[PDB]
Amino acid sequence: IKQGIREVILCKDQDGKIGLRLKSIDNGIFVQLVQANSPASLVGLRFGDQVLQINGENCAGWSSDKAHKVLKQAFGEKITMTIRDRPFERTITMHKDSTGHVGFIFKNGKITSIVKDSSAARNGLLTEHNICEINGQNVIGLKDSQIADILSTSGTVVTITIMPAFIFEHIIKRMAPSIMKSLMDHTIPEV
Ligand SMILES: CN(C)S(=O)(=O)N1CCOCC1
Repeated sequence: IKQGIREVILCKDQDGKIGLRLKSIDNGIFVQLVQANSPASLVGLRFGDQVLQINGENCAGWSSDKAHKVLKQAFGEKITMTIRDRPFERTITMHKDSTGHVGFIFKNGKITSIVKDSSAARNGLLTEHNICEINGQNVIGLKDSQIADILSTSGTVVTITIMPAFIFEHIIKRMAPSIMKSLMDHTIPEV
């Protein structure tokens, strides 16, 4: 999680889409969805990113509706955004033991127990936290089985990016569970 603000320059695709849904939280605007193969994914926007400015207008106080309207009404040859990097999230680094375990249990992407004497206990992993990313890959809307698969196939170093469940549950409200599964960019980014 970068400790600062960054500018991204965006470009509506042939269909006038950028591949983004935005959400009002605590009078800010946050990324709810980044669509696979979109302008939003190619510039590196991420779930949980805060949008500070669009085209140098401040977002503070906007409804989700107004942010979506502003995006639509933009002469989008070049859209600038000022982004604060996933402010509600933290990254934890853990090491599999020789049985291949980092040492927790999750349900619906939510960590529910930490196993004593584990890398997850040693690194202070918390329960009541949703898994946003593993090893730089967005996992939101994957089945629990597919998240366990990704951990299985990871090298011994496992990076997990987590969010307080209450904040997570507030961000994904009014987004159907199959849009998250179908359309949320789960890919490794392109270079
Ligand atoms: C209970 N399931 C959906 S599971 O067996 O597929 N499971 C494996 C262990 O981590 C959590 C997910």
